[PDB]
Amino acid sequence: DKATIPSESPFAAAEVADGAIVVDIAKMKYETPELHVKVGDTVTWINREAMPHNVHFVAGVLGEAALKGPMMKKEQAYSLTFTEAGTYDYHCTPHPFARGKVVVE
Ligand SMILES: [Cu+2]
Repeated sequence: DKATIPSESPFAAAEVADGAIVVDIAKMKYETPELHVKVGDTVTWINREAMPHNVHFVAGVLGEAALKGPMMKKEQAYSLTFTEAGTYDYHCTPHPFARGKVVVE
């Protein structure tokens, strides 16, 4: 895979690592729809609203299978550690109008 998953479960926003690279989700959108990170960086999404959201990378993007993240409730977080340079598009499973990408460089 081109990502590893610290926690299969969402976790609390206060449990996000110090100095984490955070993408907030609010207004049914990713607030940073294009994020550039380095190989080895961990990205953390944090849902800032009540409606549940996830991140979903279709098959072939981060690995052979789709990486369908867990649904995050308000003030829950989810992290992925990116291990290979490339451009990785994602969307929210129930809300596929909401799209983003991580560019790993
Ligand atoms: Cu959503």
